[PDB]
Amino acid sequence: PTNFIRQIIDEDLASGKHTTVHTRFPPEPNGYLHIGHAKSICLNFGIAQDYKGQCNLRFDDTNPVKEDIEYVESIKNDVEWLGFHWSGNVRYSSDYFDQLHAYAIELINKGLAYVDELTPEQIREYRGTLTQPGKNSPYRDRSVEENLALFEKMRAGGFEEGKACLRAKIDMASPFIVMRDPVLYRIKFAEHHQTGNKWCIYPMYDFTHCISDALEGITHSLCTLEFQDNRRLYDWVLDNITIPVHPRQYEFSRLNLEYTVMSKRKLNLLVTDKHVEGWDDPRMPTISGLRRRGYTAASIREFCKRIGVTKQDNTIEMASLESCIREDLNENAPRAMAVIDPVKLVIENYQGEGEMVTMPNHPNKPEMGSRQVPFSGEIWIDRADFREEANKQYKRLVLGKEVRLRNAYVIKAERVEKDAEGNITTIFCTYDADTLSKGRKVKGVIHWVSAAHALPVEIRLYDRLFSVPNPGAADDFLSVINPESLVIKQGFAEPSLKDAVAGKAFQFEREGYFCLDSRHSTAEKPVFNRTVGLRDTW
RNA sequence: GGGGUAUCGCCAAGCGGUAAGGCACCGGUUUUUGAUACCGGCCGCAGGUUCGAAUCCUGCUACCCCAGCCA
Ligand SMILES: Nc1ncnc2c1ncn2[C@@H]1O[C@H](COP(=O)(O)OP(=O)(O)OP(=O)(O)O)[C@@H](O)[C@H]1O
Repeated sequence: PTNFIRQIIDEDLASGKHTTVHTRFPPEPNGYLHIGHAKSICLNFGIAQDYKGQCNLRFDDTNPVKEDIEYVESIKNDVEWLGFHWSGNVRYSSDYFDQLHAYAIELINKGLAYVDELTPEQIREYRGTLTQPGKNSPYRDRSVEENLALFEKMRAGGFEEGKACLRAKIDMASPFIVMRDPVLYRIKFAEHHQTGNKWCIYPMYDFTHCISDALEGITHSLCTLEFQDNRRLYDWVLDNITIPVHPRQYEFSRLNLEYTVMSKRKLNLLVTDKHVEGWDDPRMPTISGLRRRGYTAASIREFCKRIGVTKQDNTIEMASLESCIREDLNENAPRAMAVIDPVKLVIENYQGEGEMVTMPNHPNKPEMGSRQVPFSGEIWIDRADFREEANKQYKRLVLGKEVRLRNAYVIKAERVEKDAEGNITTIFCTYDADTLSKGRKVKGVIHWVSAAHALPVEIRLYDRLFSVPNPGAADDFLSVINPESLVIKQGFAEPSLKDAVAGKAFQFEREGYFCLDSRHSTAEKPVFNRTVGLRDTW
């Protein structure tokens, strides 16, 4: 695993610039973590463990209004669930409010900061545009003493929101818009989830992030491409205050996934408007959502490893992600029998109430042991596996042909029965009671579940949440939601599944990987989520 | 205006000496899962320097980001 960032780290180590690597994952606690965050997590924690260094978990809680304790809680859960551990205690940018406040005072004393009274609208008007330079505020020249007195007033709550703010004194004609006197502090009479109501002024991201990294001893600050401009302000702040270290920022491209949105705002909308059961709905690209869906922490790490880390914009295909969960589950998920679209089949040549047949826990792995399953003259099978008239390509059950029942006998169709609508209600067939080994020639195998002690199971089949590749680029991404993202079915599963535990995925043979969903499961009717289907192609 | 980016459908090695790999797709073998496994198939443009260019240069073109008291 190598990328431009690890090459930068190797160089620093060799040149002697650094003797140890210290990174951090700094999520703002304003929503749940998604697969995009996981990319950043593998990168940052990944780098630390490979270089025997440290990686911090720092909640960048600089905007109380959009934040909640709920999110800091779930975020820690998901980072841990992914298998990563942070260095020392969980950190919070808010742990540094007193420090940041002191640094703002240092800038003011050096005349590199001033309190501006331009309204929130006028500041945008004075900023200029992408092509036109901005102009200096009429307050820009206040004296140190006055800026000092005015900033203390901001802090003491003497100014209503937006009636004043602290700005850095840089260059209003800079081609970098972020350098046109960026706001350093803004007033918000809002309760903070960590500091309560001690503060009514809060530091902005650009002021907060570089100082927090610095204070924490960060060596390589890793973020996404949209902050490349910000790096100039990141360096300006550290170059102009009294601080011993100067971490360097390196930006890589964000992960984008086809058929889904990765914007926290848009995921929040889906949850707020109830278009998904919640942040962890199985169709969400959130970590908790992939977890419920049946994804393993190891398959997510594998994915992050495969997509690489560069500076090129990208949108990875779902197939790539699904490939990672299949490979994992294919190797470790024990097999089981279930029928999603059940049709009653009756073996007339079968006498008795039933018997017990042996079924391996993994056809390619005997070390996973075997189990006992009931077989009777009345077993459920899937509609799709039976057809009166079928070509040569079809290998399943045909009106007058015979197939091999999984881990059982070789039956043979003989007749059917249609109801009023004309839909088959029951398939009659006979079987060879001497089948359990390879004369003749059979071609085709199908799964089944005896109606004897069948377990009435609800199966949830999920699909892409959105019907277009780049829903985020649509005028209204909500209007492009896939109405079939979730299709609920009522099937039957072998009785052993009665002991399935949420968080353990089985491979329902010839149908895909599934796992119990504790949210909808009950003692009566269990609910299984289909993680992903098997590769299907004749 | 400034910051970035361009290598086979989607990702991505490469850092001037015959262009890795993964995903996808498509063939073939094995298979009592149409699965798995194992084979096989598959340098943005124009010039320039150079014995030699994906790599260095110049000039294009396309795309992404920046005009929050968000991050
Ligand atoms: N899609 C992504 N792919 C890789 N890293 C991401 C992605 N989205 C956010 N990150 C990074 O994860 C860390 C925490 O991000 P943060 O908590 O601020 O979410 P965010 O900025 O709101 O991103 P989003 O807009 O996707 O919600 C930052 O380094 C951020 O750049």
